[PDB]
Formats: sequence, structure tokens, C-alpha cells
Amino acid sequence: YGFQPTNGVGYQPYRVVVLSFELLHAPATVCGPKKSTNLVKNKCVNFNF
Amino acid sequence: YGFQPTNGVGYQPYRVVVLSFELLHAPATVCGPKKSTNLVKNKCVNFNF
Repeated sequence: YGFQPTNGVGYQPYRVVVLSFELLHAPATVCGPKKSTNLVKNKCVNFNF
Repeated sequence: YGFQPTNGVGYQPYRVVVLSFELLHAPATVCGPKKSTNLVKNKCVNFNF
């Protein structure tokens, strides 16, 4: 490449990172920043296991 | 000013310094990196006093 500060856009260097994920293939090990609550039972509730 | 990294040439900021100086109108004090030598006498030489 010929990266020079004089060159306009379309030639200035750019940094690129691509992120790829799995889709529920095993016990997931990279979760989100959520707060696990207690464990209720015998009640009509909605869960996020 | 509207300095943005996407701006083309002719709009990116430039740093400028101008140097002015008197042409020996008094005993000068700002010399260069030259080294003073010893003094000789009674011999035809050239000097930079």
C-alpha cells in the first residue's frame, strides 16, 4: 500500500475487526452483563434460562 | 474553524512559525555552533571575529 497523510479518503488506512458467534451448540461461556435472580417454583412466571 | 479528519487538503490544520532577527545593529549574542580557536599573531591569516 501507499498510505500517505496527503491522500484523501478512499486511500487512508482503516482498521477492521469482524466478530463471529456460535448459535447454541454447547454450554455457552460468553454471556451478557445480566444479574441472575433467585429460583422460584410452582408459579406462572416467565424465565430467561 | 471546522477541522475534521475527513476534510481534504487545504483544510487540515497547519502549524506555522515565523523567525525574524536583527542584522547586527548592536553587540550580538546569538551565534552558531562554531568552536572558538586560539589566537595567533604576526602571520597572514583569515579570521571570523
